[PDB]
Amino acid sequence: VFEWFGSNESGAEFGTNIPGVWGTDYIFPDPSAISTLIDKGMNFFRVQFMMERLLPDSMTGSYDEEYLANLTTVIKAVTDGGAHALVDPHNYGRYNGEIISSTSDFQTFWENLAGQYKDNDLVMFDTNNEYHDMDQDLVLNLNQAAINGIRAAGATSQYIFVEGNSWTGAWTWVDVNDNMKNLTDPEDKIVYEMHQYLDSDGSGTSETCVSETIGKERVTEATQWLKDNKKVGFIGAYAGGSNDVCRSAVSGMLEYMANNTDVWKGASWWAAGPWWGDYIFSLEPPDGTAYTGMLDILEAYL
Ligand SMILES: OC[C@H]1O[C@@H](O[C@H]2[C@H](O)[C@@H](O)[C@H](O[C@H]3[C@H](O)[C@@H](O)[C@H](O[C@H]4[C@H](O)[C@@H](O)[C@H](O)O[C@@H]4CO)O[C@@H]3CO)O[C@@H]2CO)[C@H](O)[C@@H](O)[C@@H]1O
Ligand SMILES: *[C@@H]1O[C@H](CO)[C@@H](O)[C@H](O)[C@H]1NC(C)=O
Repeated sequence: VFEWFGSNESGAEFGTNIPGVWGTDYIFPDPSAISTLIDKGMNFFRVQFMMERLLPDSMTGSYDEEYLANLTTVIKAVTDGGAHALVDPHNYGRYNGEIISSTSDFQTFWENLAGQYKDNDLVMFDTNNEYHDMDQDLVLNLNQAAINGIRAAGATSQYIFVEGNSWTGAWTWVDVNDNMKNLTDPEDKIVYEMHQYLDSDGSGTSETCVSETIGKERVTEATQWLKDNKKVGFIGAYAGGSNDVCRSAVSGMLEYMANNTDVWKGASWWAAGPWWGDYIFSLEPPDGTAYTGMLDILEAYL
């Protein structure tokens, strides 16, 4: 049904201590859990990392090469298995607590990072996770700078996932992100990535979904925005509690998207990863709540 369909793999961005230490503060996704999701039919994994850990001096400085290697190990595990890996600096438009306002340093950051993966045609690049509370022109230029840096590295074959303001929410998209339609790419492989949760405030922090139909309701206008501006999109992060109302909401959002695959290239569940424990949305096999409680709904699209 969709071009791409799978899961986020979180953990490398975990914890409050920055840089912090592996095994205590954060961890990398587990290739064998990723293999199990691939065996279920998922062809897409969006792998979270923290910029401050990849780059402990400055945005344009030296890598922590052990952290980079680890990120690369997960990417090779995804791509070796034939799936696309979407590389997600999980940073909210910010670096070291401050809004990234230097388009130039951002462009440089993305040219270096894309340089690491330019030859892996199964890799995809997400410009940044959930920009918010920042100037809308800056968000536009930040995304263009990423595109420009990526292609300047010679990463010319890979799709580039761009995110908007208001936490790239689908439900607020037309209200704030209209200028994002002006992004250009010499290769023409821009995907508009939006997120959508189904609890009352859209924060994705409660199991309760507002209603059976709230998912469809929250992506309708964005769907129409994509059509009217002749772009394609993707739901990079979405979830609902393992309960009957949420199951219908999730089910119904995916069904509506499946009726509009001219614009929706697919979706990724928030989230899998080895340290979610009893997280309400965990899709980590063998016993994540979403893994046992929701996966059947997602398999209709696999
Ligand atoms: O650090 C070691 C310690 O970690 C505990 O695991 C914690 C993590 O420390 C913490 O980083 C992690 O934070 C999650 C948070 O719970 C989610 O609500 C949030 O999900 C957001 C997401 O970040 C947005 O971008 C997305 O789109 O919206 C979602 C939905 O709100 O994601 C962050 C991860 O980025 O939470 C873990 C708690 O479960 C371990 O439990 C502990 O044992 C370890 O010692
Ligand atoms: C990289 O992974 C290894 C485990 O394979 C670990 O010992 C190391 O601490 C990891 N991350 C970093 C930043 O070193």
